[PDB]
Amino acid sequence: MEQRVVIATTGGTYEKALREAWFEPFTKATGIKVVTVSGTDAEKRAKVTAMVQTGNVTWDLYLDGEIQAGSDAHFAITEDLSDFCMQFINSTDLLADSCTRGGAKLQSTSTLLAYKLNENGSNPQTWADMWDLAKFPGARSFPNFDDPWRVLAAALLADGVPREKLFPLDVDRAFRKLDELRDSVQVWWRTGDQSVQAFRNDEYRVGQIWLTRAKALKAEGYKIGWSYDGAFLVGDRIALVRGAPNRENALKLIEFWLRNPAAQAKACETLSCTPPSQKAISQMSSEARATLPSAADVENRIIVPDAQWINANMGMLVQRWNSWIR
Repeated sequence: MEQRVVIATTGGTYEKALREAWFEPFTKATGIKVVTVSGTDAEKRAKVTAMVQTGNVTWDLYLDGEIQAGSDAHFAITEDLSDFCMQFINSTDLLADSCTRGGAKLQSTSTLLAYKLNENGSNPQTWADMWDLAKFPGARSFPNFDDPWRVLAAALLADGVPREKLFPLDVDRAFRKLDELRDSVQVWWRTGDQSVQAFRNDEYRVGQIWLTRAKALKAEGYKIGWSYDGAFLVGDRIALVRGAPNRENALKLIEFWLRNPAAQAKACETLSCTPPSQKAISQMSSEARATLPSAADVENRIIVPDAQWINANMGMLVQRWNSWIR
């Protein structure tokens, strides 16, 4: 009779957008207070695990990447949402896999093909064009962070593998394709800042970067474009902590998000992400919509991760990549 919900986020700008669009409206509609806790994704994972081994569960919900939400490790410290998830098949508004075992989709971000606009107007539109140095010359750029699955999947799509037949990834073929391009890759960005600096300095003309960083360059006045063909849409899931103190209230907060396109659209206008609702995508301001994939791009051209495969082949991938990079 003094109801609350405790949710963990990365804090900052992300938390602020969620407070304005999701937490305060919820509290106003229900009377249930939303207590927010900040920390890194690794800190949060470790804090949930420690809480689950002790009986002392302080947190009800936490956000984490969909691939981590995801792993057997995640399922060991979180509740299976599968039963709760069934109630969201009353609508086809929500995009595919919006409610899984590991959690509900909050928002998704794109990793896509971005390019500097050339004078003749001929720009690369597919991953195959990124490999076409004849028609599209210049320096390439790919991320060089520990998991290469998106770099490997871009290579496979460039090599003519259709998106429906993409997973399981042919790792041997993906590396064979990467070798053809590897001499042209002048930028191996580890941070978003590096891919942004490299573009400002004109260190690359064709690259795989985050839509968030491509948007920021266009807003700074740079002659940048991007393509949604074979773009990787990866997001965060809202997970329910194993035996959360306020379990019921935590699920009301989840339902509030999934059933509210206005809440999703407001939060995703602020953060420049793709919400799970098709209504929320179309409901966003014209200016926001202009720099984001449409619902038809998401269902017909975007690549969605196979979390089961990525988690199972994770160790092998990191080993094989670090060795390939030398």
